[PDB]
Amino acid sequence: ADLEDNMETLNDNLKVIEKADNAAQVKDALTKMRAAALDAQKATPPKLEDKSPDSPEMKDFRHGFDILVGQIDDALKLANEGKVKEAQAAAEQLKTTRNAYHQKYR
Ligand code: HEM
Repeated sequence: ADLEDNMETLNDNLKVIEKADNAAQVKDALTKMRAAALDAQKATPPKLEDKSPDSPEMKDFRHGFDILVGQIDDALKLANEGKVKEAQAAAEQLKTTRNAYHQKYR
């Protein structure tokens, strides 16, 4: 999928997690976010199109998805342990990462 479509998928699932009633809904949503983040990681964002693919900026852009995947893994862990509300609260941290990386590259 392209970068924009993967961003919509992340947004779609963040909202599902916020309104979720059970662990399956939260687990499934985090699972789809993780796959979209990994798909997005291979893209070149518009703002960095004139930089080399291996530049410090492109490496930082890719690192933003490694942070996001780590945060999703932490929330997935809690949801799998039946700590649903804790997983939903943990998922809010993804917004900090979104905000910091959007600030830089969106
Ligand atoms: C849960 C985390 C995130 C959410 C919910 C999110 C959501 C979005 C949304 C809704 C858009 C608008 C475009 C569209 O999808 O139609 C967007 C754009 C974008 N996001 Fe994210 N994002 C997240 C994390 C990140 C991270 C971590 C990065 C960088 C590592 C990033 C980089 C970008 C870029 C570069 C654009 C602009 C793409 C373009 O103009 O084609 N996003 N994001």
